Amino acid sequence: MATFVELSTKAKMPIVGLGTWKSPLGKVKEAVKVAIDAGYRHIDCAYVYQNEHEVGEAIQEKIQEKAVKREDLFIVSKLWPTFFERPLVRKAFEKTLKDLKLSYLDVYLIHWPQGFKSGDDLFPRDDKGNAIGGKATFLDAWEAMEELVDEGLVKALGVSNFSHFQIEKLLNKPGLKYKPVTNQVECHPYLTQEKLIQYCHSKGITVTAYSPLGSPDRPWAKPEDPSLLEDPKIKEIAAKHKKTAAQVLIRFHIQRNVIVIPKSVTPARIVENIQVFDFKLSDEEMATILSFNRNWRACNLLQSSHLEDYPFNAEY
Ligand SMILES: NC(=O)c1ccc[n+]([C@@H]2O[C@H](COP(=O)([O-])OP(=O)(O)OC[C@H]3O[C@@H](n4cnc5c(N)ncnc54)[C@H](OP(=O)(O)O)[C@@H]3O)[C@@H](O)[C@H]2O)c1
Ligand SMILES: O=C(O)COc1cc(Cl)ccc1C(=O)NCc1c(Br)cc(Br)cc1Br
Repeated sequence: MATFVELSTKAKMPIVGLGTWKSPLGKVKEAVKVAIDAGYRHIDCAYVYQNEHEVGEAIQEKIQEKAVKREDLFIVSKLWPTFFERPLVRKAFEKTLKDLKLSYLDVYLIHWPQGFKSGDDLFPRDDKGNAIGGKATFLDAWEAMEELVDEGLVKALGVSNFSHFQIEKLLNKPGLKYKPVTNQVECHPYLTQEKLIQYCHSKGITVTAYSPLGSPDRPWAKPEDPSLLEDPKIKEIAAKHKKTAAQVLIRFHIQRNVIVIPKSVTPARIVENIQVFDFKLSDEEMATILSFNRNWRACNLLQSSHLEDYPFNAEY
């Protein structure tokens, strides 16, 4: 259905994927089912979403009934930063893999570069809500994750919310076995990530755009916050193609060869979001969209700036 972006490992990563963050239990199973029916093959998951067990349900159902084969699915999950200590990496992964009911993952990502206090309290924080650091680093984590690849439990590794400084630190680590195949970051016309995408691509690293629609149901949304889907200039380009603004926002990444993972649990929208291979944004339209950059982050759950490898301070 979707076209593909070739990874450094020669694996083919479907350029549109289904997001699952905040997809509720009792909706996410049906969401995944609808998505596979609509041609989605790439599903973006995480330990921290606490819904992997229902995603696994849906995947197994579709495989059994022959709607799809495992080899054609592309499943991604993520290691949460309270599990950067070596033995916890394995255990967190195992729970993810067991929840998803799979024999391997296509990509396993470091979810966030900063280590938090180790353990099963996922959001350790002080009274004021600032995150509590842990000693284990993302390099400690990467070491344990490389084993998973050695064992064939994960086909490739990647990173998420890394600046070019953290990737350089990864790439320059002596004794590295495996390199990251993607860096999953917020990306949309208000945060176009030009310098980061350029850097990543120069190093044979793809980019995966999260929150492409500006994540409109984030509860921390203040009414003065910019709304991509309601943006007049975005809607103007959509109208020109008789498409929706969401479709334009998704197609934007495709034309930059950037993988994109819109989240939805609404069947019509899930279908809508992958109907993006029958129109093309013009060079001028792409240029206009690129000019919307505000360096605005929707997903800045911060209060971790005080810890060492904070990614959002750097220029890119
Ligand atoms: N690695 C990371 O740190 C990180 C951070 C954030 C997100 N992510 C990943 O990226 C995915 C996508 O980002 P996101 O979930 O933050 O937000 P998003 O995909 O930008 O937007 C999701 C919201 O948009 C709505 N929506 C979806 N399609 C729509 C359409 N065609 N028209 C109007 N509204 C539509 C959804 O509503 P309904 O669901 O009610 O249909 C939902 O409220 C996540 O699910 C997650 O897998 C990763
Ligand atoms: O990754 C996501 O989909 C959204 O983020 C989260 C979702 C859950 Cl259910 C729990 C935690 C997070 C989260 O904070 N993830 C990463 C993160 C981001 Br995005 C931004 C900042 Br600032 C810090 C962190 Br940690």
